[PDB]
Amino acid sequence: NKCDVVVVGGGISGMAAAKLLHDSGLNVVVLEARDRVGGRTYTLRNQKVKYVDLGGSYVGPTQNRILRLAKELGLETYKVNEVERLIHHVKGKSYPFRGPFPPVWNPITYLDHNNFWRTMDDMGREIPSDAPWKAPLAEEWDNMTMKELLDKLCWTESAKQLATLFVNLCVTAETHEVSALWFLWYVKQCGGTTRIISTTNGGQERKFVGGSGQVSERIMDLLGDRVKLERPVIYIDQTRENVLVETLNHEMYEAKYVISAIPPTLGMKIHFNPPLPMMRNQMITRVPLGSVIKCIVYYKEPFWRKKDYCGTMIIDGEEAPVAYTLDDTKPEGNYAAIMGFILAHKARKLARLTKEERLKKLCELYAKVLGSLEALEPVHYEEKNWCEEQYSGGCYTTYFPPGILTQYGRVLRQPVDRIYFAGTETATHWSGYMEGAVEAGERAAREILHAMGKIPEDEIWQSEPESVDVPAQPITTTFLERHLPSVPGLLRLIGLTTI
Amino acid sequence: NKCDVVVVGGGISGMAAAKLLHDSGLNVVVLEARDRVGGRTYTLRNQKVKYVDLGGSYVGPTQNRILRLAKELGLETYKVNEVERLIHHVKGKSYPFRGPFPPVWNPITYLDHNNFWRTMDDMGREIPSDAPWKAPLAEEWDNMTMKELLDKLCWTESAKQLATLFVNLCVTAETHEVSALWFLWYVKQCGGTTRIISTTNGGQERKFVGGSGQVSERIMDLLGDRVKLERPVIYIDQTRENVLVETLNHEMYEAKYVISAIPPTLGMKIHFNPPLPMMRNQMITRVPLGSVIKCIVYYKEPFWRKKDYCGTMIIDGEEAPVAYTLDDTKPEGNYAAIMGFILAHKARKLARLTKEERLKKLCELYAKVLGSLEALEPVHYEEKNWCEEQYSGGCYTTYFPPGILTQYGRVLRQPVDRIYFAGTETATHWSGYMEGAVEAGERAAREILHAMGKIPEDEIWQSEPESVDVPAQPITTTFLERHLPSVPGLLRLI
Ligand SMILES: *[C]C1=C([C])[C]=C2C(=[C]1)N([C][C]([O])[C]([O])[C]([O])[C]OP([O])(=O)OP([O])(=O)O[C][C]1O[C](N3[C]=NC4=C3N=[C]N=C4[N])[C]([O])[C]1[O])C1=NC(=O)[N]C(=O)C1=N2/[C]=[C]/[C][N][C]1[C][C]C2=C1[C]=[C][C]=[C]2
Ligand SMILES: *[C]C1=C([C])[C]=C2C(=[C]1)N([C][C]([O])[C]([O])[C]([O])[C]OP([O])(=O)OP([O])(=O)O[C][C]1O[C](N3[C]=NC4=C3N=[C]N=C4[N])[C]([O])[C]1[O])C1=NC(=O)[N]C(=O)C1=N2/[C]=[C]/[C][N][C]1[C][C]C2=C1[C]=[C][C]=[C]2
Ligand SMILES: CCCCCCCCCCCC[N+](C)(C)CCCS(=O)(=O)O
Ligand SMILES: c1ccc2oc(-c3ncc[nH]3)cc2c1
Ligand SMILES: c1ccc2oc(-c3ncc[nH]3)cc2c1
Repeated sequence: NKCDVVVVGGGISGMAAAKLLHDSGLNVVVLEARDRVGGRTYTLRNQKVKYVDLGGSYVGPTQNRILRLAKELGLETYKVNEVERLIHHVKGKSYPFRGPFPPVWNPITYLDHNNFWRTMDDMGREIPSDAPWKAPLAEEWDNMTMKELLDKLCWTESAKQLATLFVNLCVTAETHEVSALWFLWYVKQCGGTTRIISTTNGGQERKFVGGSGQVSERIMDLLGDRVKLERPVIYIDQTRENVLVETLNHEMYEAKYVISAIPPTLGMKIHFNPPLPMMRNQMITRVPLGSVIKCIVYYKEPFWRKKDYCGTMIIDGEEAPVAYTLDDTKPEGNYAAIMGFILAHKARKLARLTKEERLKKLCELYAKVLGSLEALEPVHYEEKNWCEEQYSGGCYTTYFPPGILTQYGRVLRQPVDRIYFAGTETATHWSGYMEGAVEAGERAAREILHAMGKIPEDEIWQSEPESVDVPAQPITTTFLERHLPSVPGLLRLIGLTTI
Repeated sequence: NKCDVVVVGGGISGMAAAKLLHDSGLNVVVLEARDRVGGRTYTLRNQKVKYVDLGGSYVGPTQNRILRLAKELGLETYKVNEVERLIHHVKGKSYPFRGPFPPVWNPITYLDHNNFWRTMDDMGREIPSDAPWKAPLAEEWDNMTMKELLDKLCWTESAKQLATLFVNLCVTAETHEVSALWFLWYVKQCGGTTRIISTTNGGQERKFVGGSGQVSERIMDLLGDRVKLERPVIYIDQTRENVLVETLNHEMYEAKYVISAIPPTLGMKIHFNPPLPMMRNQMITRVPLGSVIKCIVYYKEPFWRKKDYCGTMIIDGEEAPVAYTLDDTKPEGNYAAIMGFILAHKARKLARLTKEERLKKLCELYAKVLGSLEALEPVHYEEKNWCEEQYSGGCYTTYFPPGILTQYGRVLRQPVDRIYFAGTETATHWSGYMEGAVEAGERAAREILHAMGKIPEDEIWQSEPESVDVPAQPITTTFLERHLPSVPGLLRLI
């Protein structure tokens, strides 16, 4: 089977690459391991739920590429519910609030909290989005975990605990598992702490009507039979004039170039000839994905709205199986549902239970957090544990442990002869997200267009017009937020005065 | 085609497993990815070196299983040269010394150094060899890197620089890359700090005459055509009556049981049907191997001996490519040579250079440390960079980043239906060494004999009698080693 480009992987990244290549007149083939396209996006359809996203789902302002792609495919978005109050549940009690952060009243504690978020963003501006290893203190920040950085920065337990929950929620890993340099890069390349955490004006603002899985499905429709399902790639041979790509079900494909659009560590599932160079060879053993179970509990009505709760809950505590939820009710107001994430070590701990026992524990938690016995009367339940996926490795994305990003980072998207690398991990804006997948898939496709002499070099990286449907408000601070001292800053001032 | 047990991997561990099963009367096939056996051991032969070990090489007292296996195969050991003085090279100067640790003269520094070694051994006494996630402080120690532990414990830069070299040399990874729990288990399961670092009476005491690659080659000689080279395994299907194992060159093997005798992460190279359970599926993406180039510079004579140096050098500082060396001269006094390890980030850094550029750097360093122009005149050079090996992933062994050993560690040896797990990573004594490979391969082999009803449960794990050729002497401490206070302890008395 002969073509111009073989794309390995039919998730969003590979489908976007294939689409770009196909629209340019090339012959592409997509080799997908599963019986479906979409990868870490998956939309379940049945009569009880109508449709529901079990993997990637949320899109928001500044994610202009996935928005343009989805629009061009005939899809619409709608807004996640944030009309009523959010809830911060901490030490067994719920405190309703509005805004990006639960209010903090103790003035010392307020100083510590304000300095925490501020400093994450301050450190982040030192870090180039396209080369995090070029930060001036890249080595010092990469040689520490997030846990060590939090221990040094937070002068109250309250700030340390909120921060810990933010890390677990952002990257589905524990603070002691991840590099400080990598996590700080990861937040900055999504636009910063406010953009990444928020619903209104942030990452979680919207969902696609009908599910995100339609993105990959509609591209598959346009490509017709160029997409080969149940073709896991086992072997890539670059020793001859054309590249040979072999599949597990005994098929051979021959091409000029290959795009690898799979998570970096799943490159281990492929035997290479000749062997990868040393740096990539080791890099793909060093970059695990996080751990998460996405759970959706359905109810007769969205009862929390009547208590003036929008359904967003930040839930702190070792005993809480779920640390964050959002209202997952359909835009029409039916199929009332709460979506929650079970994160990092709790995904591993609670996977031992049955589905019915996990549903029990979530309802009892929601009943307590919402102060509502109706939470004990679910009508349906769907869930997916991504830790068990042979062809994903986890979700949402790949994290870097201490020391890895500075030593091996520069190789993530470095071509290996005629293999180019897409996949959301190799993006520079919303890496980890469906937005990053589109950016990486189209950039890798244009690297190949450039190698064939079809476009000039300055067209490999291409900026994206802002969505007219999902405008981005800028992220602003107040004068007090900018200039209030940190806790040790204030202690320093007290020392000074006392002389 | 059809057999009783397929062994995936022909390193020491897979070979030891296959030999045990074959000696029991079972039909075994070994499927090996490479065009050779040995894996992380590799013995090169040519007229210039005669033979040289480019991977695993050293054996010593308490490693009784690899000693017994080798002896049975007709191999012999000889002693690594440690007659003359060792060298510590620090801030551009050489300090010769005798005994296990370089002397320290500043009294505060002496207290700090003594406390560091003693504390590593005290912590390890609380970590079970067969279950390190059961240490009373497993989570606390697992959630910190060795770098954090060293920042807490070491009150002097001198103790911290030496501890840092110790970690790099021991596990070919940076102190900030590795779990404190995991590292402290690793040293304790080799018999502690003195046992692991010593030449005389420790893990570097001896080498095999003719090279360690002969262990695997000689088992392959026994097994004949049961061993298949250039058979990378790609697919294992357990959904039927018999297990089906497929290779890259399109052959199909069928067995009642499988032994996986490869580094855990190389498990990623195989597609599984049904999918692996969740905890193993993620575990095998979380366990990289270290980074090392092993380099051997040959000379006309072992000239360091005329200066009363043994050729063992401990070399501190960023600028030194090699932090540790041993005399690699043959027992006969000929093929004079110095072996050095380029460790961790330096392996990655110096890999960009050419072979000749690395040779020149090593020779200029050894000239400075040994104080001899003769080091500038090498007659030959051999080296191997293990980071580049598709079917090893690095060397010496698999390290655990912070958080991983407690969450996933119990999954390493757990059977997956009819697949049993060997490989030095699953051993409980000298895991990470050739000794651990033998332990783990023989244990996995006997779990299958037990699954078949051939032996009882209490025969899965078997003790090994002590080698008469390489007996162990006790590790001792002095009264002052045991009771001198630490730096904060001396301070508390003030
Ligand atoms: C899983 C998940 C979840 C659960 C969730 C989420 C997610 C996920 N996300 C992420 C996404 O999804 C991603 O990024 C994407 O999807 C990616 O794409 P790509 O790159 O394409 O990749 P994939 O998909 O994986 O694909 C691949 C393919 O390939 C294949 N393979 C493999 N291997 C192989 C193959 N083939 C052949 N051969 C071989 N060998 C496979 O199968 C596939 O298909 C996200 N995203 C977004 O955007 N959104 C969302 O939502 C999401 N998610 C989450 C979120 C969260 N959020 C939260 C809330 C609150 C907060 C947060 C964060 C932060 C802060 C705050
Ligand atoms: C590399 C190396 C070096 C450089 C060095 C050293 C070493 C290494 N070591 C280690 C040893 O060698 C080990 O442990 C062993 O060998 C292991 O075994 P096993 O377990 O068996 O594994 P391997 O080998 O890898 O095997 C595997 C096999 O398989 C195969 N594959 C894969 N994949 C696959 C396959 N097949 C089929 N299919 C598939 N898919 C491969 O190919 C192979 O073959 C060591 N050891 C000992 O014992 N000794 C020595 O010497 C060694 N080394 C090191 C040492 C050092 N020392 C130092 C000095 C001073 C000091 C130290 C340390 C500490 C302290 C002080
Ligand atoms: C007589 C006066 C003695 C008071 C001296 C106070 C000692 C300070 C210990 C507080 C530790 C606070 N955390 C946040 C844990 C670490 C800060 C890291 S950093 O110090 O800013 O580098
Ligand atoms: C720490 C961890 C999770 C969090 O989610 C929010 C949030 N969600 C919607 C507006 N703010 C804020 C926040 C802070
Ligand atoms: C730190 C790093 C490497 C080291 O090697 C020794 C040594 N080798 C032979 C006897 N002691 C001691 C030592 C301490």
